[PDB]
Amino acid sequence: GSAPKYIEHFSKFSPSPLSMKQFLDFGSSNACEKTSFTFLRQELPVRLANIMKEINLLPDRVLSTPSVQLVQSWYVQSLLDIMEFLDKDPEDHRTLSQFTDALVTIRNRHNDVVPTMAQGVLEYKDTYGDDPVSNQNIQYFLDRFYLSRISIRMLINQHTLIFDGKHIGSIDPNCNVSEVVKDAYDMAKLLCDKYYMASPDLEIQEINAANSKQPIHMVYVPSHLYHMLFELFKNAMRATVESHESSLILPPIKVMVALGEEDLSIKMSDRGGGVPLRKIERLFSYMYSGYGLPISRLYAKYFQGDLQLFSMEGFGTDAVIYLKALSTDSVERLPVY
Amino acid sequence: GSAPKYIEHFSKFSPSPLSMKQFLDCEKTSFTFLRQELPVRLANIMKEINLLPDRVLSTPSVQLVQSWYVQSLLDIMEFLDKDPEDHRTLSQFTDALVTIRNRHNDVVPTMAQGVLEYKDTYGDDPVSNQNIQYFLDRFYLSRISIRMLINQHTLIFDGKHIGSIDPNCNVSEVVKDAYDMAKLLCDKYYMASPDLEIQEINAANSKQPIHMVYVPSHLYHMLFELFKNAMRATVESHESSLILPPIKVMVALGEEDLSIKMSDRGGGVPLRKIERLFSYMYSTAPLAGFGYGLPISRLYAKYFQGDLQLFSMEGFGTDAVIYLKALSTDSVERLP
Ligand SMILES: COC(=O)c1cc2c(nc1C)[nH]c1c(C3CC3)cccc12
Ligand SMILES: COC(=O)c1cc2c(nc1C)[nH]c1c(C3CC3)cccc12
Ligand SMILES: [Cl-]
Repeated sequence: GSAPKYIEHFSKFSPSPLSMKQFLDFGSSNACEKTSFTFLRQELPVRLANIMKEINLLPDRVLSTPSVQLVQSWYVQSLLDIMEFLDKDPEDHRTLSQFTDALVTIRNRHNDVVPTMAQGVLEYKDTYGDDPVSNQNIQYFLDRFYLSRISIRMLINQHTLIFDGKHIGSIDPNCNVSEVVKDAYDMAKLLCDKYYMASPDLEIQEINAANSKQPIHMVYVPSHLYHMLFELFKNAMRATVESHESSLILPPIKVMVALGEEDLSIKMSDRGGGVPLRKIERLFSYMYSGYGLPISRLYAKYFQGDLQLFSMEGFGTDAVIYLKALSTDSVERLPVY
Repeated sequence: GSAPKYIEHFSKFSPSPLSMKQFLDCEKTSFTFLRQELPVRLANIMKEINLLPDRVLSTPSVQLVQSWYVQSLLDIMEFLDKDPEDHRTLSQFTDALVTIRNRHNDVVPTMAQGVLEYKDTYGDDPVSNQNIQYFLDRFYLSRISIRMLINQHTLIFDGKHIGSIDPNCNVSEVVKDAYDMAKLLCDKYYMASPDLEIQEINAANSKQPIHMVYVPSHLYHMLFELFKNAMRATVESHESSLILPPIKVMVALGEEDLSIKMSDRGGGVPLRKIERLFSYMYSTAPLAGFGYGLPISRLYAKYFQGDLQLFSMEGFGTDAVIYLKALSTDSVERLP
């Protein structure tokens, strides 16, 4: 019952971004469970307190809403839950087992965060209006808040999956990008054929510059790449099918996977009639949008990547996921506090 | 000795952005309009020049350009009380605009010289980069706005084609002109050049030729710069290879937007270096170089509510899209 002092103390501590290589040494063996416990009990309240302090600095008109009070109550409970293990001994295996259950329960509280935050934005539009300045402030915090949420849940999933009894938790060091593209297409195809009476076909063209025709693989979180590519397929298929409804030919959703010296780019092109440039900004705005696209961009940025969209009204749209090719360059992108 | 006084009066007035329709819409009318509007657009940018820090404002290039803008401002003020109905008054006005245009011809290399002076004198810091980028975007855009007025007046009033504006601007014709020019330059230096492929996508009127109302001279400069960088990257990347992949272009006509995508296969670029292609400072150094006329090219696009964007995939190639307003109703001057 001392959360305000806990937030002030740990807000001074800066978050600690981690590279892809560091995640592997932690998950290299089950013997590293103690080192992960001693690190996570310190780092988790730092990331919580930093965003929690940013949450409290919000204006009271936003902070006083029931949606914001609920999420802040979850962060406080999980913060106080993690701080019970600060005084415990890592050499006791029971202390380690209790921490995992705590982390699994911490996630269960924050499962419905994105739908909850979407309610507060809709409440804001109908109570205070949807003006450009309100969008910039809502975009600024939610990107940082969700980027903090992506970073925090990343740390939890690695410990629960590794320390349970080829894939290092949620990270696949031999991640076949084309297979993840095909999997995201297959899920979108299933939804497309149920909603519509057709589905665009898939085309993939890999471009390995240094090793032409060799399969392109990287070190990444495939669950993140699936989330980004899947949200892109749903948009490409919706526009492609609805644009060619009076037409018989259904163009394919062509994809390209280029492996450069630094970038691993993943372009997805449709022919859904495209979008005017005026409305491209609207697709990434939380208030004006239906958050799979901005959240997908955060997954890209989370490891120094990016996700960009460029369209041609009357023809179609192209979307490129930019990922760091090297695991060295793949480092956590956290909100600057 | 009232140059600061003249700047204060007309700087108070905000510039009036004009539409493409207004440009189509007589020398007395343009004479009376420009003698008010020109000193207003000069005063606003000359105001921001003095807002610069002492590091930049004290440079010889800045003070040199100020001498042209000050001298150009004073040239317009003689005609404030003159007679529009006098043909000698109107002719002197038209003659006065040509010298001001020719006076400011060496502004871009002069301003480019000042950036190099700052890079070597104070270093390449992020804060000065954004300020130089923020300032040069507004200064060069003001230069385009002023030249557009001067060219429209001097060319219309000489004593189907409205000066610099082509109401039936076939976009693919301007693309071929810029390509053929860049190809000859590519052939002269590299003794080789990629081939061009053009496609058109008229959504509202299939198979109708894509025409618009635009300034083809501004459109030629943008496409010319893009080909020069696409040809170099395609050539230099395939110097050991035999086949040069072609430079493909598409022209889409939507309900409101007219887009122009250009695509090469010059091995693409990392995402980190895309910023420096549009930066004045990082493109500035002691066919064309990668990112030379590209900052100013993006300004020509935004001058009528357009934009210019680059998207590259390292190991493959690069895409470049020019977004333009299809309708002259939405084509309006973006003024600082
Ligand atoms: C007004 O938004 C739209 O109607 C709209 C939106 C998208 C679209 N096509 C249309 C007509 N393709 C998209 C894509 C594909 C992979 C390249 C991604 C995200 C949104 C869209
Ligand atoms: C260091 O920048 C470069 O070397 C560089 C620059 C460009 C490029 N390819 C490379 C390797 N294509 C370009 C294009 C074409 C139409 C798509 C336009 C402008 C610059 C580039
Ligand atoms: Cl000038």
